[PDB]
Amino acid sequence: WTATSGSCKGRCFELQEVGPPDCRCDNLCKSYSSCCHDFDELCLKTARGWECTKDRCGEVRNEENACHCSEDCLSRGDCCTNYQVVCKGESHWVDDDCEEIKVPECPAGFVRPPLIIFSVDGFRASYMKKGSKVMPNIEKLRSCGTHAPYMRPVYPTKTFPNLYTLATGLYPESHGIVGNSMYDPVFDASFHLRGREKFNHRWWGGQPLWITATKQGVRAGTFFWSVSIPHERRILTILQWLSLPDNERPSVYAFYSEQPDFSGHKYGPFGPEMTNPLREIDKTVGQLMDGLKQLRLHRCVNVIFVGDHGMEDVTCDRTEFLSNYLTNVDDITLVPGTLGRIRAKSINNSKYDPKTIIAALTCKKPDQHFKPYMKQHLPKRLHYANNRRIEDIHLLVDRRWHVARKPLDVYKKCFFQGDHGFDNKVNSMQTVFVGYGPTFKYRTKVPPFENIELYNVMCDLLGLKPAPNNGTHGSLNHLLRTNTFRPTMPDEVSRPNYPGIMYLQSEFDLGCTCDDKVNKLEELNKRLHTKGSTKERHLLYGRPAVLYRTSYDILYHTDFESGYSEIFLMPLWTSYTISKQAEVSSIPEHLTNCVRPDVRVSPGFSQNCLAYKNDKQMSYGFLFPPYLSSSPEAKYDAFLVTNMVPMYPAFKRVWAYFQRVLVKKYASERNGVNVISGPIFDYNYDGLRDTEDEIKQYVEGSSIPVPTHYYSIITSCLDFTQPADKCDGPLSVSSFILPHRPDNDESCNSSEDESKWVEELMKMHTARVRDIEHLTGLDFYRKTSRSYSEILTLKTYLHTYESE
Ligand SMILES: *[C@@H]1O[C@H](CO)[C@@H](O[C@@H]2O[C@H](CO)[C@@H](O[C@@H]3O[C@H](CO[C@H]4O[C@H](CO)[C@@H](O)[C@H](O[C@H]5O[C@H](CO)[C@@H](O)[C@H](O)[C@@H]5O[C@H]5O[C@H](CO)[C@@H](O)[C@H](O)[C@@H]5O)[C@@H]4O)[C@@H](O)[C@H](O[C@H]4O[C@H](CO)[C@@H](O)[C@H](O)[C@@H]4O[C@H]4O[C@H](CO)[C@@H](O)[C@H](O)[C@@H]4O)[C@@H]3O)[C@H](O)[C@H]2NC(C)=O)[C@H](O)[C@H]1NC(C)=O
Ligand SMILES: O=C(c1cnc(N[C@@H]2Cc3ccc(Cl)cc3C2)nc1)N1CCC12COC2
Ligand SMILES: [Ca+2]
Ligand SMILES: [Ca+2]
Ligand SMILES: [Cl-]
Ligand SMILES: [K+]
Ligand code: NA
Ligand SMILES: [Zn+2]
Repeated sequence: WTATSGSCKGRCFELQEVGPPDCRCDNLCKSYSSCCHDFDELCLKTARGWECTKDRCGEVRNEENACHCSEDCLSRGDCCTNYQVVCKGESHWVDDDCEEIKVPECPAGFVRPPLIIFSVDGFRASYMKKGSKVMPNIEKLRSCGTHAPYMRPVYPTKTFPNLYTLATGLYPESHGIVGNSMYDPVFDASFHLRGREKFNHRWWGGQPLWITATKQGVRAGTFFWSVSIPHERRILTILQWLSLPDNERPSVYAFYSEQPDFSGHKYGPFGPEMTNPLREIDKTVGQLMDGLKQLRLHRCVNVIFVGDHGMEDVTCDRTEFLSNYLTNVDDITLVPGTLGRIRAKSINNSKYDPKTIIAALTCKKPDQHFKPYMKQHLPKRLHYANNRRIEDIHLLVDRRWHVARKPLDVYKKCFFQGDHGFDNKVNSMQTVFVGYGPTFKYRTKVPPFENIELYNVMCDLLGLKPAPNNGTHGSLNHLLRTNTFRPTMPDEVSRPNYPGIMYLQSEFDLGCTCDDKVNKLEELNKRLHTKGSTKERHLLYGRPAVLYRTSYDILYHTDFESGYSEIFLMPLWTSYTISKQAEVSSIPEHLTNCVRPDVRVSPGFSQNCLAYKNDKQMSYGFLFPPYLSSSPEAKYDAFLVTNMVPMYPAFKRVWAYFQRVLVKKYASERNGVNVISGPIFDYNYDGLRDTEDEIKQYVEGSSIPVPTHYYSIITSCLDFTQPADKCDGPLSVSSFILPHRPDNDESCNSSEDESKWVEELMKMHTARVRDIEHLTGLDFYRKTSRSYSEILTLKTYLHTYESE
């Protein structure tokens, strides 16, 4: 119940929302059908449009008008945005030369530069170049300010997940807005684009920027705008709030535009009809900048121009139907479109079986345009699993396609030509970032970055301490002239042991065998290798720090160094450098099944071969590859029981190709590489390192835990004329987190030679170093000659394998 008989007089676009049944006058009241009776008359004035004209200059103030051209308008803060241009001979902001903003130039009584976020729905990254001729205001922001070529959204690349990620710095799985449509089984309630339930606060987790600001004494404008409020009025409202007295004026504001998304869905991303929406958005930016200029705020405010996601060509005819794969199609509920989520229609149906659904959807048609996954098997870079609102069964849909349950769903709902929602590495889903203002750099291009990072930066721009989030604070310091955040490296929690030779061969009863029963020059030489004489070649960036309490040993060898966990009975990490000149060799016949006890490590803290023999499903591989040994004598080190890890035979096909072929290929292409490899255990799919008591699978009959994933971090010199091991400058990295699966069902062409499918798998499971850090509790690149913020940027880099 709204008692809509109250009034909005003196209350138009009030910042504090009032409680029912009192009627509302805020920028969202329309959306709740809760505005006072006189809201439209008083607060949504339209009379005479949005622009001054020569004939209105110096007019008598008529309070009916949308905006004002009277002499008093500037001090009242309600001039049309083009007032000084039409009536005082000033230039539009866009026509002025760019001039560096070295310091904020603010009116008296401003405590900090305000921040205005100008958010545009569906603004694909390539619009900045492709629409540059029709967007002169945006192009001035872009060229004069700080810009990225693109900004990566989160998955799913839908509106609400991305807007809320912008607000919180959180992955969708953590903030809880995991799609534009959702069912929460704990609440037994649904969230939809239309309707009321989405306004309930229990959907929205973490702490959005407006709440962070308010809690720390920084006033905020309301970020959400009812659809019917025209853009011109949103801009005039922001400019009016900026004219409030010091103790009432917000420091942070957001504008939102439903364009170009709205048109993009109708016409496709580059439909000829798209030119006008882009023009109109530019015009709106121009109104804001002219408005700020009139108020003497154009060299005071920091402006961010940002999108939520891009837009792809998608038509009705590119729909896959689940009714073409499943006989039982009426026993499931599908969330459809550019992703798929499946659950049982009825929780009372005991016959429903996700395994049988997954198998009926796996590699069934030759050009099949979706791939099913249990959510825990999705690429870890998506961070899309740890929420009860994410259904166990997920369909990753190819770009340009839709999935639906039955054909009747698609013609009883062609209309549309654009959509979005796909994997966040897809080029067409990328969006924009420009920062302009005293706190941003001048005429500076920055590399692409993820939208999860922006919350920290917005907090930096406002002098706020961010709530805990998934950004890496400091990784965007290179965007900023000042207000940088200067983090310290986390402290190492566990120091390593450095064991020497402590065990005789006959103390080991591991069931292992090796044909290895085979000189003072080379006896001293190998002792020095065991004490760490080559460690500077193979450990280029320092040893990784262990950020949790555990017991581990550093093990040195000729060709590799490892941090060996006494708790998990395997390395946490193995580090080695392969030069451009390195040779690949085979595993000699006499060593095929060789596993050797490590006399530095107790039998009790070692794996054993008999467990692998007994376990009919599980085999083993090596972290440092025997294929890349520096010499026949050094190769023996690769067969130590301390370099062994559990591997399903299906995974060994992947791993062996990586080790035998791809490492050398990368060393050839990049002028040497340093590789750090290791296991990951994430049985609860939260993206974080499991403790021992979370492990769900062991090698049969043993205490040897089975990894859920294997990582590798492959680092070289960004200047590829310098070898990886003698690099003076910035680094280059690529990483992966491969799922450790007992089949290759994920790869539809896996019956073919590994040269036709392994690399494609590895690209799909590309990762950030930071993702590996979360998953392992390790901190990498501790000892470089580079600035810590630069290393933070490096750790957030994702190699996407998309063309330009
Ligand atoms: C991305 O960044 C984020 C933010 O930093 C990281 O997420 C954090 O991860 C922490 C570790 O998992 C997690 O810490 C737990 O918090 C529990 C208290 O949580 C409430 O309060 C906070 C603070 O205000 C609030 O933010 C939380 O919000 C979550 O839940 C509400 C629903 O209630 C949602 O609206 C909201 O969206 C958010 O959901 C997300 O997180 C929860 C988990 O908290 C998930 O379940 C959801 O799916 C979704 O992802 C909460 O309202 C606290 O109780 C936990 O403490 C237990 O564990 C410790 C281990 O040390 C143990 O010692 C304690 O005894 C305790 O265990 C007891 O409870 C267990 C569970 O019932 C029980 O099994 C035991 O037997 C024990 O009795 C824990 O500290 C933190 O909450 C989240 N924060 C957020 C915002 O998500 C995230 O990890 C980053 N991701 C990556 C990949 O790096
Ligand atoms: O209703 C809105 C809408 C959306 N977003 C906003 N505002 C944005 C929120 C937000 C979050 C973070 C940042 Cl940094 C900026 C902004 C501005 N306003 C309205 N949409 C979206 C689809 C519908 C529902 O009906 C149409
Ligand atoms: Ca959107
Ligand atoms: Ca975990
Ligand atoms: Cl969705
Ligand atoms: K076996
Ligand atoms: Na296969
Ligand atoms: Zn859309």
